[PDB]
Amino acid sequence: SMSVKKPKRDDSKDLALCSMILTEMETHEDAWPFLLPVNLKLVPGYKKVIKKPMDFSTIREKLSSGQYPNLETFALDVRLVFDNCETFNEDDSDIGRAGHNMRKYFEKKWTDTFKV
Repeated sequence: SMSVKKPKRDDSKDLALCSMILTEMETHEDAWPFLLPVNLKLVPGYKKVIKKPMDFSTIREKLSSGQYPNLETFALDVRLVFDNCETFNEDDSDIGRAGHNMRKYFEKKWTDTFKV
């Protein structure tokens, strides 16, 4: 509260570290469905169904232009990518499987990098 401050973690490296994690996501062999925005003009249903589209290139742009206030807002956008993927793709599909794989991959890196 006012004049009662918790000790908080050192956050000076967070931007660099999130960039590192995003780079590893971008270079993962199963990243291909998530590298660019879904084409809302070529993919029926997507615009109406998916209220907040997100992809790695958009996250990269937001990261590079100071649009994430903190690391948690970054993680929210990464998770949004995979939540959108689950919404629109069957688990037993190539893209569906890719999304589950990439979520698992991210969350381990998240824990290992920041959950000390």
